[PDB]
Amino acid sequence: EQVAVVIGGGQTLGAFLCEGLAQAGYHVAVADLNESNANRLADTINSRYGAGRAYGFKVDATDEASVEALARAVDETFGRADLLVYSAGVAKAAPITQFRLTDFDLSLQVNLVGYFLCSREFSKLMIRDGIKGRIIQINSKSGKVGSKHNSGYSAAKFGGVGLTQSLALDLAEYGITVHSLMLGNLLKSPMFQSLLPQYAEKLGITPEEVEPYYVDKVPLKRGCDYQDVLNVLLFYASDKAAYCTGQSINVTGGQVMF
Amino acid sequence: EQVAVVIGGGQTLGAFLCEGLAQAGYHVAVADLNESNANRLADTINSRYGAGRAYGFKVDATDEASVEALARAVDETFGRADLLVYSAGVAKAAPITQFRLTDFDLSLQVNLVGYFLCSREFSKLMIRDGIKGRIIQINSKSGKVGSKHNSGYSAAKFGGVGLTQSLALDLAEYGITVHSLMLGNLLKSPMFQSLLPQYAEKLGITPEEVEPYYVDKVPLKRGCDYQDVLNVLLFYASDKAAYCTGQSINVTGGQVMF
Amino acid sequence: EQVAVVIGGGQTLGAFLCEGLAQAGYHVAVADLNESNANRLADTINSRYGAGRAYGFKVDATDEASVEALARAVDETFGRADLLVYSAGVAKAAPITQFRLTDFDLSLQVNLVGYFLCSREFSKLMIRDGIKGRIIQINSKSGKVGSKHNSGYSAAKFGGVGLTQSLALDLAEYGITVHSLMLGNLLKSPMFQSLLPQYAEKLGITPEEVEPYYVDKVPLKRGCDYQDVLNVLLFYASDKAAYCTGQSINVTGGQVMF
Amino acid sequence: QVAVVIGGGQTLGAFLCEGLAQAGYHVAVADLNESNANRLADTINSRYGAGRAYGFKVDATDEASVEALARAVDETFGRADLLVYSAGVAKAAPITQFRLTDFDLSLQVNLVGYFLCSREFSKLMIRDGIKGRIIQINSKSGKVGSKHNSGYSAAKFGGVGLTQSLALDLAEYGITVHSLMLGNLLKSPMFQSLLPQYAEKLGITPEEVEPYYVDKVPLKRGCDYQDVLNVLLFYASDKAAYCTGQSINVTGGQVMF
Ligand SMILES: [Cl-]
Ligand SMILES: [Cl-]
Ligand SMILES: [Cl-]
Ligand SMILES: [Cl-]
Repeated sequence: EQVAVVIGGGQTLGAFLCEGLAQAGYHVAVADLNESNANRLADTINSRYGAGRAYGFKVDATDEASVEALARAVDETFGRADLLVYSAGVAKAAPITQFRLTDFDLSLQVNLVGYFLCSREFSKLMIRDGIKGRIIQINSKSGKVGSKHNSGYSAAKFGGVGLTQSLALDLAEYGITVHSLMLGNLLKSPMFQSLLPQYAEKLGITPEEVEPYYVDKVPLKRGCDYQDVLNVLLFYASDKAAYCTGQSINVTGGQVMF
Repeated sequence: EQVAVVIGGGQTLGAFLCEGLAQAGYHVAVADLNESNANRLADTINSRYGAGRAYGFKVDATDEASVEALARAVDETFGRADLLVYSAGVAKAAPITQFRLTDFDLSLQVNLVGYFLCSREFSKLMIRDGIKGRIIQINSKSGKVGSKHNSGYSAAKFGGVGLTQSLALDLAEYGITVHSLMLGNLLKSPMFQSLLPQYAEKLGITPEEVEPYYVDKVPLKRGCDYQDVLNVLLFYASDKAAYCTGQSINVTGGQVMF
Repeated sequence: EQVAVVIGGGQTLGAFLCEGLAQAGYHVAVADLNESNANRLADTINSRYGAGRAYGFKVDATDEASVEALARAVDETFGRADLLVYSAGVAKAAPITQFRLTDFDLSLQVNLVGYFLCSREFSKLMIRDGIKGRIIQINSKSGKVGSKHNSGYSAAKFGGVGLTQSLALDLAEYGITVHSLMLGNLLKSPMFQSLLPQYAEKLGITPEEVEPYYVDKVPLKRGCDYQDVLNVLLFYASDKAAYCTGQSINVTGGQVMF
Repeated sequence: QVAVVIGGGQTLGAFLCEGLAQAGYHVAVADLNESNANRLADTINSRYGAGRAYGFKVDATDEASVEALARAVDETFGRADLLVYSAGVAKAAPITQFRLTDFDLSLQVNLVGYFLCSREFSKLMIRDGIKGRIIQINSKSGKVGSKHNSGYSAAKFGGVGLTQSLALDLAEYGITVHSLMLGNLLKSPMFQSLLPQYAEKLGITPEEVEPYYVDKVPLKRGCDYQDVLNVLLFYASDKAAYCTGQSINVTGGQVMF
């Protein structure tokens, strides 16, 4: 009977996790800024796995009223919340010298303030109902090791780790655990694929040589795929990981061991 | 059809893990300094899971001849080796001023040299058969933070981490992943129970208040259970954690979040 | 002939670092929200060290126009900049379920965006003039370990570590190094001294029990003092620490060793 | 103030002995090669004069030897203020070919010797009420596991663990303890001799080994003996009294955790 709320649910990784959770037997609130994508995914889940397994919702995670309204809506639809997945954030690269304040502010709003607001709202619902819940943030190796030309992304992602640990400490007395998943490069993803040019120029190499460059830094000699993320998420979300909380869990093929 | 070799399988945590592995489907090589405890545990698994599921072996993991003979005995018994679990080590508490060399040396032998020997012999078997195998070390929060009056235990357990990371780097090309599990206090274990009077003094409090003193340091407000151990182990040993290697996985109720 | 700019130089710790830097032989730009505080401390410094040693400047580090003007003002005044010290931001406590967005937001502006603006604008000066400069941020043990009831503060202080590492990588090619200093508790701060009541309440004990309570957490059995900060600051700002960059330097009396 | 340097009779260790004396320390220069320790202390004695440095023999892996060094320094100098532990050399092999004797040796030299020398010299500090300093020379391989160097990594990570436990045990006596996590000392004789192996370890020509490692480092150079000496002096000083139990990176930004 568990309910999963996925912020950033309407596309790519977030959308897969939504389908993955549904396949695992959760009911899913697909929540996105693009309501049309949210509802289109919810219908696809329902076509694939049965009636009423998902519902689509609009939220701007950066806005307090919007977050409050989503939580009200989710409660009205499903009556409980068990698992919050927060998926958001896109790195915009520039040397510190030329990094815009608007971009830095955006990174902070989308990766930190939205994470805060969604966590605060859904933990309240978990507490109300005596639910030993789970909060899982999608994060990055960039939240473990500073990324050259990506100060806004690293600052925001490091910050995510700090928030995950404060939330874990605040929420432990209610049986809610909180983690951040520190993902390696989703090399075949549409986002990674579209930046192969930009990487080529930062690294001084050809677009076609970028994926081998990054593969070669991974001990297991391959990039991360969405199923790697889902599988880790599933375990940490489950009752079997009840004694783990506040962690930065690496999913990096061994590239990060700290 | 996988085989798990559990070094330290004859008693307490290690026995619990052998049984749990068998519950999960594994054939189990119960390996132990006490061959009699090992053979008896194997008998118990066989009556519960069917003939030939488990066999007992003698090993002294500090002795190279003994470990090489264990790996040959496992190979002759089962087709193969898929998971190595290394479970050994008990802390001895003394201020550095009084710490004996013999005990420091023994902490290294048992916690580190044995881990190295077992990893070495069993990895050659995995490599021989092209098995995408698993090596899992039982370690401690004292391998994440040095522990007062436990210099020997901390040196050895931090050591185990370094070994894990090196082994992960050496074997990744063969699809073998390597992890350390950084356990909290196993408050219910017979060892922990026996030491209540010694910790009572060392702290400056009664025996009865020890468990609550250590429980209070934990955000989740309980001790580590054998089941928590087995849960985490089974995940990292599974094909669902194929993109994780070289890690220090905390199982601490949020006491350790770095 | 080096010039130090200290943001938040007009009182308490910032004021102590300004004096300490003048003593070490620096020209000091005292930058603060309170311009009269900035000017008077600079007068004190010139009354001891000679006219034109120190100048006071107004800055709102959270405002881009105010930071960009500060940089123009310092350049007009001293003609160069060698060391940026960013010393800003305070702790506001409340469990996540009552923690306000305004405060979370303010924490990010003061602790993080100010640090990004100041680093941006003074790095450009350092680059222009070919200076192998230093950027040092005042951070907290709360940027190493998440703080119960202090989500806004931990998020922002961890985010500072991330910004420090990305800065370091962006600026390495120019011989500029960047560090974050992870301070323990400044128990004899006015700040800390005035908050004894709240910690008393939060923890459940008389205000007279509060300093003892935090002391006993430190292995060195001492609170952090301003001179420890200065000491470490001076070393990492020196040409002796040229091969160190991107570091989170603990100044914690052994409370934090990771 | 007296400094004891283990492994002081050669290379980085020698460098450190010359630097501490220049910085104003009385040096007890201690090595397995007693001939080296004796003449480095006279190399030192022909610059800073006489009675400065003294050469002692020690097999840091041997309890008797280490305890005899501790009684001898107390006779020679009357006190101990700083212990520098400088030993250990990496032997490379894939785990599958790694010899036990080599693993055992790495632990004895890198970890057991550090334990023994910290134990003995810390007693001498406690006796004379000294708020002293124990500093270990370690490596980035004590921060991140090194491929084909299981022995060296296990040992060097071990040393961090020991550093932290020591710090916690010795804090009530005002003694601080740290490990220095060094980058590659590219010009050292050791590094220079092993370029062919590193070259065949990585599938490069020898001459292209150093630039392959320099390119890894955000500051774009190797670690220098002087970077080591600079950090040691700071953490060895009373200015660093509030720092203990740390792993201090000296890696040009290659390691930031
Ligand atoms: Cl945990
Ligand atoms: Cl990983
Ligand atoms: Cl560094
Ligand atoms: Cl510290």
